[PDB]
Amino acid sequence: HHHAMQFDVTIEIPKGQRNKYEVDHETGRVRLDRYLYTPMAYPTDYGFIEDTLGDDGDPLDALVLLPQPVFPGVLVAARPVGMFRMVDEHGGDDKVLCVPAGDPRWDHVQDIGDVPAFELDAIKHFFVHYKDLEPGKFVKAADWVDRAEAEAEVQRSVERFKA
Amino acid sequence: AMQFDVTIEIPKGQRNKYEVDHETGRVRLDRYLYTPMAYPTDYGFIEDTLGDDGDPLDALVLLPQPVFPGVLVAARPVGMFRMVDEHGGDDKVLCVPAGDPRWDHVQDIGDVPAFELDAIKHFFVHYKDLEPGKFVKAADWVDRAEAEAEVQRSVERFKA
Amino acid sequence: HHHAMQFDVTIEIPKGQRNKYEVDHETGRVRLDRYLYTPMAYPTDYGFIEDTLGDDGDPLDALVLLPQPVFPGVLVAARPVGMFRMVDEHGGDDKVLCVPAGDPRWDHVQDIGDVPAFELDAIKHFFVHYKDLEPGKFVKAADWVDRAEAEAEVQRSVERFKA
Amino acid sequence: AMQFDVTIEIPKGQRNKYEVDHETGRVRLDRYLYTPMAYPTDYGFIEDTLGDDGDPLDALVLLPQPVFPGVLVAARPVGMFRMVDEHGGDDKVLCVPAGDPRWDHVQDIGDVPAFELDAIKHFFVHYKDLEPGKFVKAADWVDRAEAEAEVQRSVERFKA
Amino acid sequence: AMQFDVTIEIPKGQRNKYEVDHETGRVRLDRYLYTPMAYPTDYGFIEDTLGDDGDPLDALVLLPQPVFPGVLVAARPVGMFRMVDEHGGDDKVLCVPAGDPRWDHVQDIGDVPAFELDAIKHFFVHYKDLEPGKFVKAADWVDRAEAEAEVQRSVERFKA
Amino acid sequence: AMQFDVTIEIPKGQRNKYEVDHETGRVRLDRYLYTPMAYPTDYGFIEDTLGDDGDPLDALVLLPQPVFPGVLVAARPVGMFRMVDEHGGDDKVLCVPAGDPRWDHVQDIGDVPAFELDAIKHFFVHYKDLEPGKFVKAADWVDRAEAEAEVQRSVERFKA
Ligand SMILES: [Mg+2]
Ligand SMILES: [Mg+2]
Ligand SMILES: [Mg+2]
Ligand SMILES: [Mg+2]
Ligand SMILES: [Mg+2]
Ligand SMILES: [Mg+2]
Ligand SMILES: [Mg+2]
Ligand SMILES: [Mg+2]
Ligand SMILES: [Mg+2]
Ligand SMILES: [Mg+2]
Ligand SMILES: [Mg+2]
Ligand SMILES: [Mg+2]
Repeated sequence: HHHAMQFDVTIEIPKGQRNKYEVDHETGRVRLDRYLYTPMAYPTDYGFIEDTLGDDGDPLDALVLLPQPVFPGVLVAARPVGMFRMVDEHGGDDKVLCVPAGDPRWDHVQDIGDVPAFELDAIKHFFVHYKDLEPGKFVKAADWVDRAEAEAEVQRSVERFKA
Repeated sequence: AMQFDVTIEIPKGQRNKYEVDHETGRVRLDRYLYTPMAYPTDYGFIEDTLGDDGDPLDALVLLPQPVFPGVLVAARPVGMFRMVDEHGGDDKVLCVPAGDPRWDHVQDIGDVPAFELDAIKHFFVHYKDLEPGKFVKAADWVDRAEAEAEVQRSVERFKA
Repeated sequence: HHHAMQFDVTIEIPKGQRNKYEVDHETGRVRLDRYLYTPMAYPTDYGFIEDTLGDDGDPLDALVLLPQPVFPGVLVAARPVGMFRMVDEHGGDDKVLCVPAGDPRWDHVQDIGDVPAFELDAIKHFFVHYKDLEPGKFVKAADWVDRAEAEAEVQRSVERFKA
Repeated sequence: AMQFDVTIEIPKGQRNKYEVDHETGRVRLDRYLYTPMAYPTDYGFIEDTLGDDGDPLDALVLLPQPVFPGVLVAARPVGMFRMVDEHGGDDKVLCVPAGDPRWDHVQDIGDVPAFELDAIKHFFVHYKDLEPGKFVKAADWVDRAEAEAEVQRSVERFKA
Repeated sequence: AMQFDVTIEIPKGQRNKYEVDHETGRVRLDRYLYTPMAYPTDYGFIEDTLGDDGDPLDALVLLPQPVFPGVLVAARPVGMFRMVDEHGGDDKVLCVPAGDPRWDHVQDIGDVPAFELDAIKHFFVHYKDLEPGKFVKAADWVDRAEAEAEVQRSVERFKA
Repeated sequence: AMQFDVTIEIPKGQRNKYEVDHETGRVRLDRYLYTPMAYPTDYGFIEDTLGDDGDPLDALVLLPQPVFPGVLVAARPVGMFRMVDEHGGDDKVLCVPAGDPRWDHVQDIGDVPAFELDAIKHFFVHYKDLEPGKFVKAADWVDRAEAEAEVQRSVERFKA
């Protein structure tokens, strides 16, 4: 209702990285999965929401808008403003778009319409194309949905994690 | 062995698209790329050339570490990326540092790993995807002989 | 009227610098004036507007909001959204706040109210405090004015440059 | 010569205020500083201490090159920054690398240049200026003996 | 083919010598190097090994871009740097990323350019020149088979 | 007191060896160093001088933070590094920022720590170890007076 959703995001990959890092969900170790095969770099800080389980068996992915990147493993208390939905070779994948919680410099961003269109297009473009040069990888759908849909998915993923 | 000076405008890894104004010598930020992409190699142009697109001939230089915008690198050609976009031809000569024995094993286009050539091609095909009216009609790699003939023609057009 | 003001800014100091660089207006050489005496860093990319002369004998100062810093000497075509007015030991100083011209990712910033308040406060704080530990330096006034005042000052400075 | 391990949370030059959660060991971004300031030295806390503010005792470490967040540095105290803010005391122990002969000339607070001590003081006085209700009542530098006694007291409080 | 996890302690280009404390898993600053030198490759150790020096077996990993201290990289051996210094034997296994086809052309020590191997050797021969009581008696490159033998020795010593 | 403008060519920490072409003022990449070493100070030359080697007189500048290639720094001499190599004499003037009270404690060569002077020497003695036909016969530090004498010699040769 009036009480806004928040959660902790663990950042795995800082904005501007071509190294695709992963944080192990059991040990907390950071691993280099791979150097990307395309001349692309992560459009925002990238990671996952703590204590969630998405429909793909992993913690629910998160994209965080920041004034300055963090590094792999760093926690950021964040709030959702939208969600990126896609289908690739492994099926559906959802990524929640967030901003820092309790920071007045982000109060103007409350929903997906508050983010410049070209910035959302840029984020989409990354995920549509970053595996273009990897064999057997493809994208069949990609689109943006609003904060309300994002929050519904976060709540579902909290429930799956508890179960 | 052909050799020429390349002015690097954009270091490898940059999303800021720097451009030298050829009238004045100043470095300008043309744009922050609209796509989440970064230049796959150090990028610039060959000094004292005039290409078919009316500008100096573009050049890509393979390096172990990027330089700064505006830096000259003595280079030699090993191939060329030939593309056609909405405006016509837009050739980019692929080079390595001249006089450096660490690059002697790279003499022609077949000596550059396919993974690297494919990533360079991917960059130029897609980097303007989000700009209206921009698209790429053709994009192919050609050999050193092809590169050298084009450099020679562009040198002559600069002198004329 | 309907045709928006633009100009070229030469950036002297990238955002986040404690090295205070200057671009020579005759030679175009970059000089290190000094390392700042305070633990502060330039809040935005900082420089001056080409072909202007402010009331202090220098080209009119400019602050440029960017997604990523440039380096000293780089030109950026920009448009004004406001102006910072201050008085220090050398008298009045004015600094025009700008965003990149023709970039739709900045269309939402048209005037000084479109910049988050805390971000304007942060910029002010820099100029109020960065010379705190330098002998004989002080600030007696600092405030923000709108795009219309900024444009009037830019126009005056263009006129002074021509004269 | 007193020696202890400092966990660096924030490298010199950072506007991101990282903080170790002492319950879990994780690194958290507490905030991006609201002022245009940057940590004047590598900054963190002394392991196995419990200060008067209920938290581990804060430490500043002078280094020739910053480390990464979470890195341990064996350090020895040369002085202490004593402040009083709206909540009470908030001491910060000033240290140099232990066992490193390049720092042997720094033994007490008088051996650190005034310019550096003044910049550190300026940071802690002003960095929360734009946060409502935050202000600094007192801020002074004290010597190694003062630092050592406070470290010792904080070690004992951690054991109790 | 043999592969293992390498924990990188020191990214390429560093003059800070970081080390993992193998009891805790914490990263520590051992020291800032005394020479104007920087690690020529990402540097670390192979997880779940015990070298004859009593530490986990050292590893050098060739990469297109460096990682952060503490990062795991799945790697495979292509050779080994054998050194004898003041404290006796020292082996460092040279590796490339495992399961990455961009490195398939590197199968043994002869596939790494001599200029890179010479630079790596030069680092380890000279980086402790300005530290007292340090010297190197021998420094030599051996092939993949010898590297794999030492990894297996070190796996067995870890289990014992 | 003597002071002059130094143009910095190479920031501290660089393995790219940049040089200004003194006819044009352009920055050029001479080469990527063949050794795993990095410039220990910001490095350049004194404007409007002519050394006995026929180039502008080299300068090393101590700074709290490095600059960019091409940046001017007003500096004053505190000593000089004298070297004899394959091409004969080579002098490099050691400097600090002029008019900056944070450097007033450095008036002569004895005011710079031996660890820093030794590291600087080590760089110039070893950075060309893996380039053929290079060697150093002598490398020695001299005081401010000798440095100032050489600056004056080089000012006179520029005018002549
Ligand atoms: Mg998936
Ligand atoms: Mg997922
Ligand atoms: Mg072209
Ligand atoms: Mg003024
Ligand atoms: Mg002014
Ligand atoms: Mg405290
Ligand atoms: Mg070992
Ligand atoms: Mg050993
Ligand atoms: Mg030795
Ligand atoms: Mg010379
Ligand atoms: Mg010479
Ligand atoms: Mg030699």
